[PDB]
Amino acid sequence: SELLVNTKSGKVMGTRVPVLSSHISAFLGIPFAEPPVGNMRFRRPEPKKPWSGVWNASTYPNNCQQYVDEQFPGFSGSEMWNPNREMSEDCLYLNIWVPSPRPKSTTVMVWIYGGGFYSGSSTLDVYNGKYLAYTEEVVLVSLSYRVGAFGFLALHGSQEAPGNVGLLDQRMALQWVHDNIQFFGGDPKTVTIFGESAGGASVGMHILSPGSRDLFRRAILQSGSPNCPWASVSVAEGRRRAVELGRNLNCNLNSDEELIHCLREKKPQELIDVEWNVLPFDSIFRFSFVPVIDGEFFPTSLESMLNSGNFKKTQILLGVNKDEGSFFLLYGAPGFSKDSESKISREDFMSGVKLSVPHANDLGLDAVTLQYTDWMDDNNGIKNRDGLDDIVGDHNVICPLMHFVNKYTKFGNGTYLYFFNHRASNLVWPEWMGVIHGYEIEFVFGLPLVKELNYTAEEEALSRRIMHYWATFAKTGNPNESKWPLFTTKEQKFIDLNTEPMKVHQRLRVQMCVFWNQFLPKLLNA
Amino acid sequence: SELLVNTKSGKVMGTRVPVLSSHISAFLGIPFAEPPVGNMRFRRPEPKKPWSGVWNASTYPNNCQQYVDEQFPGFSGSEMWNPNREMSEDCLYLNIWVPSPRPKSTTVMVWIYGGGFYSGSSTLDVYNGKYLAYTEEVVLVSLSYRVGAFGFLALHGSQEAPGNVGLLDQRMALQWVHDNIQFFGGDPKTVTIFGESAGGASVGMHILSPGSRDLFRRAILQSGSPNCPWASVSVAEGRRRAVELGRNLNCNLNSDEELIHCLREKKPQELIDVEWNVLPFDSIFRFSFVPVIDGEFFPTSLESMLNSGNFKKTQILLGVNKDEGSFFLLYGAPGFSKDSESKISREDFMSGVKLSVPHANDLGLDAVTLQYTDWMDDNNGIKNRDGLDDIVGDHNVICPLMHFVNKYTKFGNGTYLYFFNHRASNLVWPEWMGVIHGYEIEFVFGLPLVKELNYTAEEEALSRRIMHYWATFAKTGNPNESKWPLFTTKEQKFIDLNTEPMKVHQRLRVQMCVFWNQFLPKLLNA
Ligand SMILES: *O[C@](O)(c1cccc([N+](C)(C)C)c1)C(F)(F)F
Ligand SMILES: *O[C@](O)(c1cccc([N+](C)(C)C)c1)C(F)(F)F
Repeated sequence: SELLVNTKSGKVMGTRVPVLSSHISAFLGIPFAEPPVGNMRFRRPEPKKPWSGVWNASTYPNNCQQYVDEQFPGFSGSEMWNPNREMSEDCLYLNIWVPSPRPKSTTVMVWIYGGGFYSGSSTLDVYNGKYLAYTEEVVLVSLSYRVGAFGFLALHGSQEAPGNVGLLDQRMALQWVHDNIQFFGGDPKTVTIFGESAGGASVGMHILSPGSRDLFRRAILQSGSPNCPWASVSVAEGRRRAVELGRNLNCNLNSDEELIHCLREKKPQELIDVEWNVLPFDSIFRFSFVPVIDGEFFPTSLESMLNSGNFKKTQILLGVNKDEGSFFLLYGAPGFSKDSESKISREDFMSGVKLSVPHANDLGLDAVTLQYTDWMDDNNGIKNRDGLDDIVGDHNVICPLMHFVNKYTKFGNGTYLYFFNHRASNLVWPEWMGVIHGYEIEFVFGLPLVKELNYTAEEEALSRRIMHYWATFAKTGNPNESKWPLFTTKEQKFIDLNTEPMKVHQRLRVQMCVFWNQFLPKLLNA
Repeated sequence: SELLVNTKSGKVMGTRVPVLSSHISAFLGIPFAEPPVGNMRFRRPEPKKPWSGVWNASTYPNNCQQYVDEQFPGFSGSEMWNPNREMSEDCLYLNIWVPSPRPKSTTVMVWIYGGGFYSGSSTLDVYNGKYLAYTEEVVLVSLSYRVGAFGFLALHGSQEAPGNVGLLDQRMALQWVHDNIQFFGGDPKTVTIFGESAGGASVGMHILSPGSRDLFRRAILQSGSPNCPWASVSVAEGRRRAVELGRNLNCNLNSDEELIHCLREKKPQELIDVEWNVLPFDSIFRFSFVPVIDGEFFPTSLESMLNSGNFKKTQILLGVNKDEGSFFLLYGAPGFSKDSESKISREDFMSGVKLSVPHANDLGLDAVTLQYTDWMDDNNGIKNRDGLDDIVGDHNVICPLMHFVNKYTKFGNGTYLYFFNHRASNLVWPEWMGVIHGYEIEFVFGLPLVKELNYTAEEEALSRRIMHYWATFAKTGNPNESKWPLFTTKEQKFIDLNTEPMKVHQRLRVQMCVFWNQFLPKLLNA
């Protein structure tokens, strides 16, 4: 029956989920790696030992152990992103939504979620692959990975806790998809990995790491690149933040293995509790345990690789939302509040920019300000609120992406770039926040298709328009069946994505990105 | 008779010059210092020994020895500025245009001409004080000073050739005006010194030098400040450029006096010939023999003085033309030509900016470019032509002036700032050049009043409008009898000066001036 399936690891019993007027089959929580509990914590994942009997794949698996956002309790805007299941170290599971009837072999899309590498869940409402699967006849898969210390603690010298262990979980799920998606109807030759934020930056890491390239065909990255300032740390930094977390729990730091044993004994929440006390600076949009450039997962520095075309050459579809900074400012910058216009004083703006460029020396701070402040209006509540938003977005998402784009277009097999600039009519976040980072996701996964969600018809439209552009690109390497042009180092065309007729622009944030990508760094070495 | 006059130095016989329908009296070429010829070359000026008999003051005196501009022969645009008389070391003379009938005591305006301190003449057509004298019932005086090596050679240690000797000539003429203008009808208590370019920057130097403050009441500075990058050099620099000129003439450089004797023997043109070979860098808008900060004429560095309110506190009227760079680019920058649109390649633009910021290190050059280039149009002939114009103007006239303005408004007794942005209908220079530095002068001196000069009526209007604003300010300390507001460090209001209704703006080139006045210098010390 459509619901019962035989895979190399065993047979799994699925479920038939209703979607819109019809139905679809969902296989939820298929394990793909041995439960990283016990002395296997921090260790790399093992492959799932084959099972006896049918594996009931009808319900969502536990979420990984992580930091829950309590700032705005009851607030949907803040909670849609929170673990909707029992957090547990045994969280390495995978989910698949297959059309009905099940296909012969069709395009597969593996979704990798974001969360600053400190949070994330595959089981959450805005990640329901069903509308996309059903609407575009596609096999949607969502995987899970160890976030935080659990997935990214990095005591390089050791084998008991090397870094990127959580980036390896992504890989091992990609493997299983590769080895078994045929039994579900997917073409293992046409598997597209798409992700957002840390997900989209993870996506770009698999395009880079030699060991992952062969396991997928093409990539979609939304608001994130592996070259982002918050996505990677040196083996060194990873070492220190490792011991810092060590001090915080009163661990014998004298011996790497005694440090590892201590950490391996502490309950999970004890780790999550002080997770943030280890960052080395007062700063916003920066996280604790992130991937390291270890020479294994990454044979070399990312810029070297980017420079020398040392990466999988395929076609990529990458984008960036309009207001990338908001969320981050409203969370860690003094001045921004949910219930107000967050007009900013120049006393706050100055500390805002200190928090955004944590590496900046005085002159660095000085140059950032010269670029972002209106001298015809030194202190303007609004002007500084927005100017700060752009400082965060440009430096943390836009400029790094545009860099990866330009460096990659030279060796890749076709690139498509977009600019999502549309605030959902039903958005629950304050208007000043605008087109918030993370709010295109819902359009991509087709939420506007459900009436009971209160979106305008123009939005149902833009959802179908996007979902297609997406699916169509997965199957083909070109979003086109409008007429989305190709990004080219020469013209640098890109397009807006909103409910208005598709316009084609050029040079996204070129002015500001030469400052961030070329000037600032050159200045900072003096 | 109106024409015969008795002054402390002797009696002078004048002339009656016709002006418009009427007539006026002109006294041309009254000496005010002993002829700086002979071993007095480079020495400071002596006062004119009183004369026997009447001094016939009916014709223009010789012009000082200087560099004649031959680039555009026959071209009016280029020659209106050239010596119209016999150049001669015996050029220390003064001119006075008195109304008819001669007044009791009325406002005096002493005009100090510009020319990068390397050129200038009092006797030239656009400096005819007659229209202004006659129209506003004012006593107009024009003085002369030794330009170039003759007036500014600076071997500090020596008394035989200390610097600023040519700035002392200005002073001694100011003295004579002070001691004798009453016999001509002028109120020695109401004497306004106005100047343009090096003249206007000389004006600001007398506001600064303790020794000059008491000799004049108020100041008008047009396109120049003493704090301009080309207006002053260290005692040191003056020494080296002194010996460089020494090498160039094969002088015994071993002894300061042997160096001075050699120079004092060489004919004048021999000095003018190699005048330019001594500058220490490839650069535009920079001159050879300029005033030095010697501790005498200037008790201290200009910025110290500016900072500590160490300057004559009166009211000043200062301005800046729209296109301040043109002239300089079209003369020393590769790419600009008189007969073409001078669209600039980015290969020329880059050498343009190297020529403008001769002190800039790579990063300096890099920051200047980030600020002045349109990234949405990297190479655009026009864009770069204009962007280069602004680089020159801002860095060489606008920003230094705005700085002096802001620093002075804090201690001064009233400041009025303007922005001349009007291209004369009959302008002979190419249009790209726009509102050229030096082309307001003609409006101030009332040329548009003569029909045979082909100006529009709107221009006759703007000429009378300006001449009044000027005269009225001399007599009162306020240009107002429209409504030109006061410059204030807070509001920073200023107004446009053209044939359209007077508009009041704010913050002239604020954006760019914080880069030039604050950022660039801070960056450059790293
Ligand atoms: O992961 C991001 O895109 C990110 C950070 C924090 C929170 C979210 N979400 C709310 C879950 C979408 C996304 C980051 F860190 F790279 F910006
Ligand atoms: O003296 C200036 O204002 C100047 C320089 C060169 C030529 C002229 N004029 C053509 C005579 C008016 C003016 C300077 F050097 F300060 F910009």
